[PDB]
Amino acid sequence: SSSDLYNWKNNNPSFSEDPGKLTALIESVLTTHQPTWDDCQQLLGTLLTGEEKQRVLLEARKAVRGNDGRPTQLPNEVDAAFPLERPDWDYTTQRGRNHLVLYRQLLLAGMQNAGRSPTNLAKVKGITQGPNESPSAFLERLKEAYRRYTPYDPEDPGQETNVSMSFIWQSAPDIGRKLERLEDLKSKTLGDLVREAEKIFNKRETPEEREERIRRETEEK
Amino acid sequence: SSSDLYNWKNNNPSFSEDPGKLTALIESVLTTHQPTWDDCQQLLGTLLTGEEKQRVLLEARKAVRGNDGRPTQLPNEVDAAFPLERPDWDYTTQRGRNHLVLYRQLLLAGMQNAGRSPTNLAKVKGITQGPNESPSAFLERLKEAYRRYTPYDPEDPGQETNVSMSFIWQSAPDIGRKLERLEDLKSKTLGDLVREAEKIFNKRETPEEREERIRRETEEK
Amino acid sequence: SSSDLYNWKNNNPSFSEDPGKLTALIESVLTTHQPTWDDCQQLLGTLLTGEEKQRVLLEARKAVRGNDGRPTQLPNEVDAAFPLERPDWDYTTQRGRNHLVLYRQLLLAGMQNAGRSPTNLAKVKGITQGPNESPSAFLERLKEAYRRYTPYDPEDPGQETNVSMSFIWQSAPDIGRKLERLEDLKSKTLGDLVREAEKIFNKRETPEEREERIRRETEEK
Amino acid sequence: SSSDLYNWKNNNPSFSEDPGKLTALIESVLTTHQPTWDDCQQLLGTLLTGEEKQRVLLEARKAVRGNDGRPTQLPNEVDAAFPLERPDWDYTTQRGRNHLVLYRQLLLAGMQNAGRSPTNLAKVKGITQGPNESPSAFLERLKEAYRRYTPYDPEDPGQETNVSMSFIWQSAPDIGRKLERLEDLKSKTLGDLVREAEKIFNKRETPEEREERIRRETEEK
Repeated sequence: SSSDLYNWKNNNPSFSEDPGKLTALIESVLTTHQPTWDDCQQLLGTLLTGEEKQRVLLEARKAVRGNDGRPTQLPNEVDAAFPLERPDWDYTTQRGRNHLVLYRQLLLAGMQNAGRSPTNLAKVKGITQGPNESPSAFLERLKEAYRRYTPYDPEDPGQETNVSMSFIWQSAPDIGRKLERLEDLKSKTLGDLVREAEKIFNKRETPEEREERIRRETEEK
Repeated sequence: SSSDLYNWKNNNPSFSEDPGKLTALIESVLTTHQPTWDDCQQLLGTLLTGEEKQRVLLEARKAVRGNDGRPTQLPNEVDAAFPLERPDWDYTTQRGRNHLVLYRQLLLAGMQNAGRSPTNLAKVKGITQGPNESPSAFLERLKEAYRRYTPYDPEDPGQETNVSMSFIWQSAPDIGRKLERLEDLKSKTLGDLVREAEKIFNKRETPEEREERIRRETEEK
Repeated sequence: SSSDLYNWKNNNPSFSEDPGKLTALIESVLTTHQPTWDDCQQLLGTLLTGEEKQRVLLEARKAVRGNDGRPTQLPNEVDAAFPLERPDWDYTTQRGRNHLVLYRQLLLAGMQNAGRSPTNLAKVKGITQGPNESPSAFLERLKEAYRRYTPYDPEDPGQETNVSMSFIWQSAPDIGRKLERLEDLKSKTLGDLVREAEKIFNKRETPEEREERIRRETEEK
Repeated sequence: SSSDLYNWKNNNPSFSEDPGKLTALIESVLTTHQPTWDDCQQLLGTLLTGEEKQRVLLEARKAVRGNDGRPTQLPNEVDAAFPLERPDWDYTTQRGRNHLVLYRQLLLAGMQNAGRSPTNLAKVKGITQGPNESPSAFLERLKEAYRRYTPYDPEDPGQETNVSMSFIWQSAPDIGRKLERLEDLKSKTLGDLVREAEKIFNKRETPEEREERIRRETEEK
């Protein structure tokens, strides 16, 4: 029904604004509505701009795997899995159904990867600890940026040193300089670094603490 | 009607954003619409992402109880209560109806527990008293975090020392240091601690009080 | 129509968030739609959570009155007025209609009282005059909290000393200390107290007034 | 057989003395003997005193859940699940059998909760470290009291600060005073606290150590 298509469009941000929204909606519809190849063209054509759809389609074709489970750029294999022109898939046949299943899976992959927005290498670098922001709150914002703007899971054990380095570099300057000077820095987990940053953050100075220090200095000399 | 399903989706945050919203909507629908097992698959499939649904389904299976009222991980019992594949339940039979009742109850449990978001042990620690925030207002925010992000009821008598310790640790530093030094601290109720914190909060200094203190010091010397 | 029920739900906050919203909607519907007992179960079941509905139902049963106009906890009387299980009320009979009228009235009472949220004894105490807030503006916020979070009408003559005491206690500290010291304090109306607080609020000091005082002090010595 | 009933009674402590004993025996019998409602009355009537049985029965009725999986105090629902008077349950019917299953489950719940003995808030506070008792041995006794006399599992992550506070408060006075003074106390796990207490416990003084200190003081002056 065109009312469904337009409602989906109108109740969500554009793909470019926030890819997660439409991707999740389309992932759901791909299941509940079991769209054919033509139906998928209407979905994409209605919910995405020309430039977004193109990104998604190339990303979907890049997600095709050969029978050895590895990527393939062989035209015939790519075309057979994710055709750009109407295929002869017959939904009354197991053959047709299997192609439809795969097509939908690849379409989803395409959207997920096109959303990735080319490892937002700048959005992650732009997460800097605020002057009042606790180290744990800053770390959560930094992890959120990794999730949204990179393909790397900040909770993976293999990403720990990577997240740790961003955490040290992008902490407030006093904190970052002290974390950098920690003894056996290589041995510090992300949790260790947060605890060390908290010691600096919590055992610092405050306007009341500055008034107390000024009073103690005036009592001294 | 697909219009109902999509309306429910579009008028609520995602499950991940705020699990309470969709959980309450689904709890209601489970009653008013008396869904079958297939209907429940459409509900879940339409309102949740693939990753959310999975969490919910495993949480629902973890909520199954044996005839002795205790948890069970026995495949046959788990499968019989909360099947992952279409069951042969016939709604025209008391047997079918009872399974449907239980299934819906477990589905709800699954959502409630999946929402729990693994005892947000960080969200509770992140509630810190603001510099202008009264102790009672801070305590209410702290209790709200316990409710939303842990399975513990902050109003339970058995949670009092737990909430008390968070209250002391996460109060503004001047207040927390004084609460920690209270005589017979073990004997203080949560209400006592709030009253003691209020004494510090209210009998402190203000910019007008600082101007008065500076005037009194200038009158002194 | 399920569209009406779901529209009512989706266009309002939850009962817990703001009880007034749904209570007013349901009060209206109880009149325009003249619901039967089953209809009321759908209303409640759809618009309230399990925990909210329970609160409302117990509150409704607590609102039942005997023939002497007084509360009654006599099971038969409570059950007859507000049955928890489907009653045999026949809307084609004056008997059935009268029970329906009473049921709807009690349902409304239940919601009104369940909303009361147990005399939010903390929300009223949490209304504190802001540093720039006029005494009359503060008093209006304090009265709003009485209305929303207690069963007491702050405009009732019998509540005047009660509101007066909250007004004095929760005024800005300089104001509250002076109001407390007023001669013949017992004789002061709420209006008197507001006028006395205004004298303190308006005849105080300002940054321009502080600059003028500093200039006068520098001219003095 | 009355011999079984009296043997069970005579080979166990009373419910009041140690609820776990009879509860475990009855849980077993409820399974192996598949008792009817009347059989359960004989079990309870024979193994419990009048006052114990009453506690158990009210606790069992308090454990009844509605179809939404939540507690219910609706007379008809409570009565239907756990009747105080002989029900018409026919064990030759699936309907009768299901009620029997539920009844037995609720009976067990009732006993488990009646045993709880109202969160023995005093038994837990009464666990104090002995003068020769190691911190780990004391902690195990403290956890045992939580298990026996509260509904809280001392091994739950959400109970850690609660157990930690009891551990600090009820440690031997020298130990408790030092644990209270630990830097970053909020950051200490239960395991950390035990290790810190062990440092105090093991690096203290002994009668031989006192003789050595007296000899060193006599050598000094």
